[PDB]
Amino acid sequence: KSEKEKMLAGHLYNPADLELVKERERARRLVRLYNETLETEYDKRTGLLKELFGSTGERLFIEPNFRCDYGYNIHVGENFFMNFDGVILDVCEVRIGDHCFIGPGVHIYTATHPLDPHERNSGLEYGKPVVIGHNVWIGGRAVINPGVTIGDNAVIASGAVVTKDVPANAVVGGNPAKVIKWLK
Amino acid sequence: KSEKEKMLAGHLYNPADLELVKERERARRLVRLYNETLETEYDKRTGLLKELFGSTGERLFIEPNFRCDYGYNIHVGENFFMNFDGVILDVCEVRIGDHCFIGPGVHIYTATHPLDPHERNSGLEYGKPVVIGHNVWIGGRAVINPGVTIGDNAVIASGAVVTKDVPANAVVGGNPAKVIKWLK
Amino acid sequence: KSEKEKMLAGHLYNPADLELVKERERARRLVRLYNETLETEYDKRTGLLKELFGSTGERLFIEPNFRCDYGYNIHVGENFFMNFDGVILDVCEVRIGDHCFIGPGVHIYTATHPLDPHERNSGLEYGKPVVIGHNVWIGGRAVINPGVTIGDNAVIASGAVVTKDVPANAVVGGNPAKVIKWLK
Repeated sequence: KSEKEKMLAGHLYNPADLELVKERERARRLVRLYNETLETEYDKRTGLLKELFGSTGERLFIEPNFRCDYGYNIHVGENFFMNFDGVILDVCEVRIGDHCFIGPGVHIYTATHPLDPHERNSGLEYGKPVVIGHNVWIGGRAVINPGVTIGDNAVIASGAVVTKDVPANAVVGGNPAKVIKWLK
Repeated sequence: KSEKEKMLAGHLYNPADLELVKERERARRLVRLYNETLETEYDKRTGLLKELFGSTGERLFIEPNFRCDYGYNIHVGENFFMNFDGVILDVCEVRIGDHCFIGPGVHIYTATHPLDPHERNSGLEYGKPVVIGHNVWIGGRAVINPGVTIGDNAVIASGAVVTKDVPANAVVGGNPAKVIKWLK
Repeated sequence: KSEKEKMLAGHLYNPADLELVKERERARRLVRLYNETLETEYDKRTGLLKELFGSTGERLFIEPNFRCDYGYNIHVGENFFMNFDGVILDVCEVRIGDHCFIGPGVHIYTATHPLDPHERNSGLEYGKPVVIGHNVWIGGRAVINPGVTIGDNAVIASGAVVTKDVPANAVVGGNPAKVIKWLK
């Protein structure tokens, strides 16, 4: 299989692969055009995001700066909002539900390395997809790690570092994040 | 009450309100002009901030990038310094005393959402002000949450997530931050 | 002893020193040029980094935006990689070995203030060097504090706030970070 096929499937892959490199340059190009848009260019922003992302709802809004790796692995639901200076390393799929509110400086990662140093120095990496449900609030400066599923109506406290699955209707905070409050 | 009056009073309000939208655009405009200034343009930087913020002392300096929501809700004391890549969501007042040193990547939030998903989905938000005393050091990458007061001479360790009031002369650290020692 | 000599030696120094302000301006100029480079301008980026940093290996790559204080205090080994939106406050030396992987939003600090409220209000600062071994993975959004040394083959979990030395072959995580796993 190609490096891109391995990447998308969650297997070890070489990022220096020519096809993957070109796709990263294309994401970076669209992100650069996005980050240069004036604060009143709403339609132009919407247009750029729908071209960047794999799929969207009717509307979405993101404050510059924004960063991502590929673009096409990000799928967001209706009425998506992400505040200033976010980063989504979408080596694998990032799938987000409807009515997501994401605060500023939020980082969502699918990209990872082997823990063993010889395995890591091979220069092979992989990814684990991230799934975020409907009606999720992600507090500012939270970090969502690869492989994490967040249930519907979950609240992520600001600054929380989420290393495991978050149950639906739960509030999590801390590092590593733990359930603090059950909503019902 | 206008939506702006409800916002400033800590009441639920609609950020889509036309007046608030214009005010947010005007703030992003000034922030855009600021973030584009050269590293040598000290006087232009000062004037931009004194127009952006509600009040200042004689001298202040902020390393780009900087981000805020309204600008006019930010009040800083003498010799204010904020290092690279700060965010202040100033839906309500953010009042900071004299001789503050704020490290890079620091986020201060006054904006918040209802916890209930349906109430949150209404689009209505609210805020709680943040008050920071004199001679405070906020270490790099700290998060200061809505409604928090930080006493005079307090130190916020780098990376601390501050969820509750910080006593004067206390050092706090962790997520959630706790008092780790006392000063002076 | 000039303010620069005291800065480098780890003593109290005044950052407003004219020589230091010039050096800080020079660094920001080079950083501004770097951050404006296109995603396809690999050779331009390499040249700029090799001009900005104190020493490098043959190959290195950093995703904009990047921030630093002086540049010349940063020394990186072979195949250095740093992802989006990193900050390195290099008031004192930051020495990093070969094959380092640094995630996005990583902050490495050498700059610090007196904790004592009287001393800090002098406005004088100091620094403590940071040393990072070979084959280290620093997870995105990690914070590395002044005077910390990280041993060879160590892994810093995403979001970890590192306040003390990390042993070779350890995985650390949390805030303050602690050893969570041993590799060797």
